Order: sequence, then structure tokens, then C-alpha cells
Amino acid sequence: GERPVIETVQRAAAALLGASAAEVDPEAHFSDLGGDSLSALTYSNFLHEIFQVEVPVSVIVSAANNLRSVAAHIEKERSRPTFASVHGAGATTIRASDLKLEKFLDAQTLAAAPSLPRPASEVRTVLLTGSNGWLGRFLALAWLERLVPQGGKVVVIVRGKDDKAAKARLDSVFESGDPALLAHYEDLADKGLEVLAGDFSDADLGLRKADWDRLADEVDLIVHSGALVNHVLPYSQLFGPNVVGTAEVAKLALTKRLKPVTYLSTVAVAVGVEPSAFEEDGDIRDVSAVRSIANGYGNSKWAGEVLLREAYEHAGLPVRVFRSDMILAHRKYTGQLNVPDQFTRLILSLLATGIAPKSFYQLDATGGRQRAHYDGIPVDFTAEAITTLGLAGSDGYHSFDVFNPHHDGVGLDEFVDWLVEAGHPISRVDDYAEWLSRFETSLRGLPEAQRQHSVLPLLHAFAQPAPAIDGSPFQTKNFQSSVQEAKVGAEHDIPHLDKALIVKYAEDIKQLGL
Repeated sequence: GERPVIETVQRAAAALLGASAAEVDPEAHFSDLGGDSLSALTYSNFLHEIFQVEVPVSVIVSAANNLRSVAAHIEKERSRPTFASVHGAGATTIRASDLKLEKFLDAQTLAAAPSLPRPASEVRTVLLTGSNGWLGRFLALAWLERLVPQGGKVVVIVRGKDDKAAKARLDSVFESGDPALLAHYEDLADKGLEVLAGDFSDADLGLRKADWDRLADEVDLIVHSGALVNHVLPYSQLFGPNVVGTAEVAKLALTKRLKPVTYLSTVAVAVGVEPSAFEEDGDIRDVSAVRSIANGYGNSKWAGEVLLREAYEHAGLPVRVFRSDMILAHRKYTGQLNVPDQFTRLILSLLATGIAPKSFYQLDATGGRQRAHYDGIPVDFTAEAITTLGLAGSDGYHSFDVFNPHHDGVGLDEFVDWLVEAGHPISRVDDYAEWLSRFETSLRGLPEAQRQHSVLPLLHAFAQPAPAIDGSPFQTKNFQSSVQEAKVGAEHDIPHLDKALIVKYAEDIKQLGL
């Protein structure tokens, strides 16, 4: 450097986050100093310009990495598939034809892949990614409930300095003030959960070579729920976690014996296509073969689907893709809701400000409230459905759109009615434009703790009232009919969102102390 690299790394962090330059010890972590994925991008671009090497946001925010690791990464880079080698350096568009398995996996794996032994008839061991995430924790719990009674095992890869720290990170997400959940988790975890520290963007999933080789022999099925889920980051930042990560998962599925892959995806892969032309269960390579650079998020998840489709075509790897956005709170376990998402932020904001519009949707010609539907599914149903259908996917390639398709007239205005019925003081402001300005003023007047958990960062989305759509514009038949045939839950169908769920949001928000 000029100047050793670690010093520039510490000073930049100190400047960016407002620490004292003695509190920016090289063993400290970016998140412990007040950092998050917004400031991590600023940091990444700053160090990128100074040292002329890529410093991905994933390296900065990972629980395994401290500021020393960031410095080490920079110096290693100055003296592994990338955006340049796959899509061409500085490219402004991307193509499905770019994403071939030859660019991610070695030739020996690919050559031996077509003739590999077929999936095991009985699933006893499952590898799960993203288990400390919002959806993944309940996928983990669903698999433990099934496999522990049959003497089976759930293997889990979590980011952390070592296996101990990784397990502690997973343990803590089940601590939400619900004693029954914690006892249920700990009972099952002792009997059937193996936690390994790792990182799916790295080679051999960031594991010890002996563990990777063991899993290639031992794992019957792979559930890939892990990803960097960020709607503002560009495709270049999400390439490592979401595209290369998916390729590394596929590599394990195409070694020793074939392992069916459940892959989590998003409605954001339909960005660039009209909703009516988006075939739920079509070939994703045909449904959008070319794309421009939630744009990066959508593109990254799309790219993962393409690679898994290539793996199916090359070796007959069974795949089940599940496209899911806005996975709402657990209906039974208290304190279990996705705190950062837009829906939770909105509900918290309405309770904090105590004011709501006559309608979030467009009014009719006579100024009245129209019929509308909120597309959302609770996590407890979603986890059971994905696990049931994924377990049944030992042959072929199929995709499901995990959305709420009901033409039931249950939307945001009904949720506000239900909060008022339950006793929460929410006033109904008649004019939408008057609401929005009053809402923004009241939000800005809240304490610092509450403002950061509010919807204030996402206020641009509420500028105009949304269009009054009942049902969902995307096709769901494959998911809904499969759920009906499999007879999932009490409903034997995708559930309707109800008063009990909305009332529970308010109690969850209080219980977590927001």
C-alpha cells in the first residue's frame, strides 16, 4: 500500500461509522461497529476505488470475517468464477447462454455426472442452507420433525468463525420470547442437527474437504434456501452469494450420487416479462433469455434457476423451484416474524403513528373503497408446503409460484379494520395525500430506535395509492393444485390471511419491544 492495508481498512471504517479510532481494533466486525448492508456498499466502493480490486459486500458483512479478513482479502486479490469470466467484463446485459456449468464446475464432475446413481428411495439425511434466515429456520424445524423420529439427520451450513459460533448464531433466532419454541428446537437439535461453519460462495461450500466428501456420500436431499436477499444491491455484488453459491450446491448434488435440489427463488425473476407471459412451470431459459442490468436480486435468482435447469438437462438432476416473496409471520410461535420486511414495517408504523388512510388502494369514481387482495402467505404453511412438495420431487424439473391467489377481497384496508376492532387507536384520515404527509411528519417525530424499524426508508413506495387488484396477476395453478392434492395443513389449500394473524403482528411487535 503506502501505508499497510489494515490501517486504511480501520480508518475508513472509523470515518464511515463514527467510531473512535481506538474502538476500530482489527479483530472487530463491521456489524459490531454499527455497520449494515447499506454502509457496507459505501465501504466496498471506497476500498474498491483505493486498491483497484473487488471488495464484495459479502466479505464485509459475513459473521466469519473481521476487519483483518477484509485487509487479507484485498492483499490476496492484488498479488473462482466471477462476473467477468461468465458474462464478460463490464457487460451491460446478461444471457442464459452465458450460464453454462463448464464456467462454474470442473470437467471431471461434469463428465462423470450423467452416469451417476439415481436418488435414494428413502430420504434420511438432508443438507439445508440458509437455516438461520427467516424461511430457513422453519424449513429446518420441519425437516427435524420428520427425520428425528426415524433416526435421520439434518445437516446445516451457517456462516461463522468456527462450528461453535455458527451453532450459536442459529440457536439465537429461536430465542424470541416463546418458551415452547425454544424447548422444541433444543429437543430436536440435540437428537438430529449437525451445524457446520461454512460459506456457499466459496469452494467446497467453505467446509473442510473431509466434511464436503462425507456430505457427497451421506446427503440424500439438498434444500437451498440461502441467498443474499437485498433489493438495492447490483448484480455484481449478488453474483458470488446467489449465482456461484447455487453452482457450488449443484456441484455437491452432482458428486458420488444424485441428490434432488429444492431451490428457493423469487417473483422478481418475472421483472422484464409481462405477468400473463410468465409461465409458472415453463423453461426459465426461454421465459427471458436476455436481461438488462430488485433488478440485481431478480437477475441473481434467475441465474441460479438457469444453472439448475442446465444441471437437469445435462445429468437428470431432480429440481423443485419455489418462488416466494412476502412470507408473513408464524401463526403459532410468538415473536416469530420477519422484522426487516415491508409488511412488518408498515404494521409497526401504523401502530406508532396511529393514523391510516381510508384506503391504501385507488378509490372508485364515487370516492369509495374498492375490493383488493394482499398477496402473502404465513411462514408455517410455506415451510410445510415446500418440505412436502420438495420431498415428493425425486424425478424431473418443476417450478412453483408460492403466492396467495385467492379472489377473497382481503387486503391492507381489512387489516387496518381488524387492528381497530382489536382496540388499537388508529384514526382514519379520509384524503390519501393528506395521510401521506401527516404520516411522514409523525414518523420523523418518533424516537431513533422506532424510526429505523419503521417504513420511513421505504416511503417512496407509498407515494401513490396502489391499484385495486383482487387475486394475483401471476399464475399459481401448479402450486395451488399440488398443495390441494398433497392435503397440506388444516386448509388442504393455500390459507386465507385472517384477523388472528394481524392481531398477532401487534402482539409480536410489543413482545419484541419495538
